[PDB]
Amino acid sequence: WRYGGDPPWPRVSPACAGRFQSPVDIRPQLAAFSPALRPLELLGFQLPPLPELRLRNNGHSVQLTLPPGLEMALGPGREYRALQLHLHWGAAGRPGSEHTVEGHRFPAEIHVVHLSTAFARVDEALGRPGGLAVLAAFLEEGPEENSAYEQLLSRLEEIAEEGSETQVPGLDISALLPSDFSRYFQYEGSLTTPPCAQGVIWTVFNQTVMLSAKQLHTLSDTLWGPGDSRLQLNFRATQPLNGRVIEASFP
Ligand SMILES: NS(=O)(=O)c1ccc(-c2cn(-c3cccc4ccccc34)nn2)s1
Ligand SMILES: [Zn+2]
Repeated sequence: WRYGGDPPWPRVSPACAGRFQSPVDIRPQLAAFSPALRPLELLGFQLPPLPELRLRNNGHSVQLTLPPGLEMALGPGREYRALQLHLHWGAAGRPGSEHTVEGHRFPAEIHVVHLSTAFARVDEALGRPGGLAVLAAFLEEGPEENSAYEQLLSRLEEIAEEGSETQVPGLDISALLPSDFSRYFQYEGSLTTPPCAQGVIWTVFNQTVMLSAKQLHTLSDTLWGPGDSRLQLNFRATQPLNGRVIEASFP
């Protein structure tokens, strides 16, 4: 499968034609305030430098493989383990976040993908309710170089070619996320690429993460994808809520 052309995704996976897909346009007036949504909790995200982690240009994103022992809870009894994180982005003067807010597309987006502790493997969790959970944050332009992001972004030249990878020292993985874990939207949807399985719990932070202009340019102008093409605009069009109500942890 690829962005911007064939094969049609429903042909690759029928779940890509499900009614309840991601990403979506968050319209926060239509979000439902839900006070049972408590602050997200993360354990083990502050990693030592060794052992190193694998960072891969997979042709459709840059993906960092996370080690065992990263625990995430969406709430009491809602427990997950982190598997990997990756990015979606646009191109020169074109934003490429997956989620939008009142139609606004942000420069880029981070996803940290998690497996429910009830499942040993992703393929057993696929399509099961709450089997997979993704934390999502928008990346915007700020004045300073983001030091946590610089650790990944400084290595993209090494993985410019589709299918290449490199090793990077462990870092504080939670430093790639906003510090505000209290304010977020949450809805049930799908993986945003094939196999587009449903049952995925999406949590989208209110607060954004700040990268420098240079960093955002590095992300969008360094990697190459399928064929002789730049890896850019690697986001799926927003999908209709189709009756789903997005919850918000705030009024
Ligand atoms: N953009 S996204 O976060 O929604 C996303 C899209 C696809 C993802 C994905 C695929 N994964 C898989 C990993 C390992 C084995 C798998 C086996 C079957 C299907 C997906 C698998 N895990 N996340 S995460
Ligand atoms: Zn993603």
